[PDB]
Amino acid sequence: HVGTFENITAAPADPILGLADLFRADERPGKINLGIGVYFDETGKIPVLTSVKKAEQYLLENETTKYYLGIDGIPEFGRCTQELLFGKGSALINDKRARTAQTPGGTGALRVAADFLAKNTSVKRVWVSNPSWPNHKSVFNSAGLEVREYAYYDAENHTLDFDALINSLNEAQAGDVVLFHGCCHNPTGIDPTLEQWQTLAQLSVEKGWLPLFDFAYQGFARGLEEDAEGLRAFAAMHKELIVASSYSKNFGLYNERVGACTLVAADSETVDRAFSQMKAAIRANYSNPPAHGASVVATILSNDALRAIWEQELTDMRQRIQRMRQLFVNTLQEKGANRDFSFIIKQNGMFSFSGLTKEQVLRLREEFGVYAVASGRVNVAGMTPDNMAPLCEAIVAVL
Amino acid sequence: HVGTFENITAAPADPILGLADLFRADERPGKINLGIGVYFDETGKIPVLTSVKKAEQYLLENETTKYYLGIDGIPEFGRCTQELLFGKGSALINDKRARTAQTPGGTGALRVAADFLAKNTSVKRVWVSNPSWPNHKSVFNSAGLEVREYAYYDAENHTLDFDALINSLNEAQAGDVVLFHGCCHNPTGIDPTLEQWQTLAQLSVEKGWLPLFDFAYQGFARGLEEDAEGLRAFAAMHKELIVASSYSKNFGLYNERVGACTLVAADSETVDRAFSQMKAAIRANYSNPPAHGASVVATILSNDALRAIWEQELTDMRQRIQRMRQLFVNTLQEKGANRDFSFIIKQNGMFSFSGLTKEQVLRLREEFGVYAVASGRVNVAGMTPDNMAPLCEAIVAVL
Ligand SMILES: *Cc1c(COP(=O)(O)O)cnc(C)c1O
Ligand SMILES: *Cc1c(COP(=O)(O)O)cnc(C)c1O
Repeated sequence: HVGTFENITAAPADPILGLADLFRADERPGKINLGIGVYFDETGKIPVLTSVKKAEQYLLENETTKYYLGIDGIPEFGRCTQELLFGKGSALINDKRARTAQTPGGTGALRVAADFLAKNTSVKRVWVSNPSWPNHKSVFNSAGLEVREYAYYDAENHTLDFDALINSLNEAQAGDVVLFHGCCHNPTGIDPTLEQWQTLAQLSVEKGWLPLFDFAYQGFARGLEEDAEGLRAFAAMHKELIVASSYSKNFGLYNERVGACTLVAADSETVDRAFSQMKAAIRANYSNPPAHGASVVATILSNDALRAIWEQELTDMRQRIQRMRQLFVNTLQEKGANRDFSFIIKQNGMFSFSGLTKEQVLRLREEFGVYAVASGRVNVAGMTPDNMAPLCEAIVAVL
Repeated sequence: HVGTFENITAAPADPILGLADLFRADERPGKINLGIGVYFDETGKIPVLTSVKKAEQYLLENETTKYYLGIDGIPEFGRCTQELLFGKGSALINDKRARTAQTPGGTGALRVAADFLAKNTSVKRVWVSNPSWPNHKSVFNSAGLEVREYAYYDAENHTLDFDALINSLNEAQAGDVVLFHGCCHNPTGIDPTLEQWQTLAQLSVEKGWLPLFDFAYQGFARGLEEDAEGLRAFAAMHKELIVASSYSKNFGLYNERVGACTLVAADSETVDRAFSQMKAAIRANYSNPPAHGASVVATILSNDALRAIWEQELTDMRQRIQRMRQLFVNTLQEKGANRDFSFIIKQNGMFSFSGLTKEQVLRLREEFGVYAVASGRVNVAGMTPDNMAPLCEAIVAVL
């Protein structure tokens, strides 16, 4: 009998995680990693936060069981997540209109929402920005949903093309899902202004879209509360919305897989009915979520002293990135770039669209050992005072 | 516009996890939990193994980063898993015919296999024992696979109905998946003998089935090596197979979600091609797996001292369950049961199929505070010297 696996064709590499694999294999001592979106400190390490180490020490000495969590995970994790998203006294919370499931990462939260929608509703289509995180298409396609692209980035002026965005989204019908990044747009670093958010919120209700927010970077743009303003403007207006959030980056907890999928409906009875189906989709996927990372997050947010430490550590990460954006721009001019790179200062979060071509990015890797994503997305949080000079000399050499 | 969530139908409660919720809500003193398949110790607690605490201490002191694992997880975890399943000197390992992905629990391994098969092969149908773990059907159905049932249990003789099993698999075609429990069948506790496994292995290769093994209880029947004899009979004869394994129960690591999906193909080049697509299916689901639980397992399995502790702790658990089996039978007799429950002593693992009707299980819950799954499955590992007599009086009362 001819084997079931004989005719399988190999998958292409992941544009982000395959780049990381090349980086590990590169033998050259001076290689620079500006690929995957993780935070590096000044010394070029990816450290464990001090708030996290303290919480893990508490867990080690006080955990008495590894008994299964419920399908939706740790209750306090869910409540603390809703408060971070919608605010201490939100009406969504007091009206019991939101339910949260702890998930394995923000990716897990996106797939759970996708599965939930495809199996329980009439949704067929998800609208994603052009460009976006590459894995968005793969998540939604694997759940059986069609993916459509709306306009976003103006590459000539390095800005949000708000007119193009609104014209492209006039083709999105009622009952379609539209995906927004909450803040720190991946890959462009360009977010809407509050006014623009408010314009989209009203347009969204008028046209009957189902908004889905991907919130992987809360706290890296301006602050925990400030970064949620766009989401809260939507939440004041809509009867239904979905939030897939991640704690991978703002807690430095990447490999423990800590995220949430939050469901909002018109009233408490509807959201409970809908959440029963979300729990079924989870049970048929990974059954119930991993405890260690979520327990760390809930321990930190629940304890005023740890939370104080964590917010300061997050502030330090946000400010180190802003210092590198400035240093990057200044050093490019010193190293002989005659192009204006000022737009990089106006971008938020870890990433900037460098403007480099695929051929230039390929040269940076092969000839200079500098690793960026083929779209020209560069991880500013991968820049340090020590690698800035070689990094900028390499960029000027390929311009 | 009308709400997207309004036409949603509520999902029923999970037959196992809903029971556990009912048990938590019950305020009657003396209630007894014989539902979900976790190990309880002699005091009715669900403890953390000593080997696990020691391993977690080492991780706390020595971890310097939470940087993302690769899509397929910790490499040493995969190699140690293959040795456990196939034996230290297996030809499968020497010929590099197997690849292992670390997954979030045994459920996550099953789902990853289902998504991989549905998208990359012409597999359309999965055959599962009747009865089986109720979540099997949900997992494969979530990928759009048809699930059929084969005969398994002789409810009259409390034995494997091997003749009916053979006859009911007559219509399973070449390229169909046939699912086998590796040991400690859930829910019946009845496993094939070695000769029966050898007969099934021959039949499987003649009919061209793709075998898929669900190994959630390795070490709870007779021992770690003995419990894998049936898998290893299949492995000696098949070019291709899939193994979904769990460390939830044999490490008491339930809520850390530690499992593995192992792919076996004819040769190294084929399994690597196939495994590239299994990685693509993981990336579109939860991206990469949770580190803490698998790090514990890998640390214990890699260190001779910790491993000898763990193997003794697993022996202790296995032996406690076997003593409860014998105590359960003796105490039913002392409390006046006329039905013969001797078959309980012949069954393996945590569960016995008691033979109680749905009506009798409901009476036990409502009238006596005794919680079993509605199929009559009772968790013997939830019985203690302290709750044995009240439990047995309750059962006798409903017979
Ligand atoms: C990192 C990221 C994710 C995935 O988060 P994980 O917690 O690693 O699964 C999802 N969306 C965006 C935009 C991201 O940047
Ligand atoms: C417990 C169990 C599973 C699920 O294992 P997890 O690691 O908890 O996801 C799968 N199959 C069987 C037969 C089980 O008993």
